[PDB]
Amino acid sequence: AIGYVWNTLYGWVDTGTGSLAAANLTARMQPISHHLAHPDTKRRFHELVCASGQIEHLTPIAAVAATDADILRAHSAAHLENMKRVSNLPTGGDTGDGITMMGNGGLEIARLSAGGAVELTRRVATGELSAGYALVNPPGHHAPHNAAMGFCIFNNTSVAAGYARAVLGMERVAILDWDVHHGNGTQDIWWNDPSVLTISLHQHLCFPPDSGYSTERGAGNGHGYNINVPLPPGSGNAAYLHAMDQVVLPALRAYRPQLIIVGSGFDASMLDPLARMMVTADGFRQMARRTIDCAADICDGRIVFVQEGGYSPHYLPFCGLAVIEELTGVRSLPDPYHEFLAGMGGNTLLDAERAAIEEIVPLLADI
Ligand SMILES: O=C(CCCCCCC(=O)Nc1ccccc1)NO
Ligand SMILES: [K+]
Ligand SMILES: [K+]
Ligand SMILES: [Zn+2]
Repeated sequence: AIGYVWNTLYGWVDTGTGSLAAANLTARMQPISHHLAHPDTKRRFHELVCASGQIEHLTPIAAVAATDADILRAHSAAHLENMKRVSNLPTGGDTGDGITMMGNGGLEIARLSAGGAVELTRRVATGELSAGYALVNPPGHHAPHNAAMGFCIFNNTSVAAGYARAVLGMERVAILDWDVHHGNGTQDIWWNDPSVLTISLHQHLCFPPDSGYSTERGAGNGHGYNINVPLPPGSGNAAYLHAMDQVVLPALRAYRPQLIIVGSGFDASMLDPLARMMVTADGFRQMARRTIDCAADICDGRIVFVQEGGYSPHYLPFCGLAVIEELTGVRSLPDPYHEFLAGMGGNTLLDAERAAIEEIVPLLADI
């Protein structure tokens, strides 16, 4: 029984009229209809879930607004307070990094995004659902304990993990983040804490800058329970699956989480503007399959996917659909870009990709 979260307001996130930063006359950055992070990309994934008939194989789960209590399990009081402040401003405004915006009352959507993750998590853990996908927006993984950052207001997976820890009494939770950018926020939150294993695969130094080196391993009792797997630009299916087989899956098995939460971004895709990676819908399909099978093995199948980044409105929907299909076990639509993208490469493990991955294998010892 597979749960699925979509809220209409996920598609109503106001990304303004700029490209990344706001439009800017002095810099001559012309206004544009669709900001890189415009909600249409994720809405098209939702609509494809419905139009493809996958929705008939899913159990719709209503998002519930994350409470202050919920948020403070992952975030500082100062941060919550600050988000309330910014959300209450007449126009809303900058959440702190000059780029991540929230409109007036935008906290509502932020709360629904984190709360979608929490609700799906709650229902998978009760045993009502076997697994699910929370197609939330805004994303979460850059938001650290005490800030918003990189389109992220709250760290959705960390709020969910926190809930699983405090409310559901789970001793260990794993967050596996395959969004192409470093999950610095998640890393920060659980830095000193061995009870949440935080793994990030990412294009090395893609975003944030100066972040996501494999030397970043946690501290105190949490040392050895943060694993960064920085990969070179041009990495594709072969590199991603090698990282899964050599680091990710071994790591999950060593750690023995009671729940696996996947920060599922699709910005590693072949056609994404915001990274240089070569993962195809079939690549994501194999990644999802391995992780679900792993959960079946080690934590009674308890696996919760939570949407992170991805910026191709054309291609993201098919990458997302492939993951949904691995959840439902109904595989009823081709990737219509498959042959076009297959010819481009990425499906051979290059020596430099193998070496980047090899660099992390020794860290498994400390789990
Ligand atoms: O998919 C994503 C988004 C990655 C890119 C976000 C960039 C936001 C940004 O431009 N931040 C910034 C850059 C320079 C100075 C200050 C803020 N998250 O994983
Ligand atoms: K940790
Ligand atoms: K990542
Ligand atoms: Zn990303």
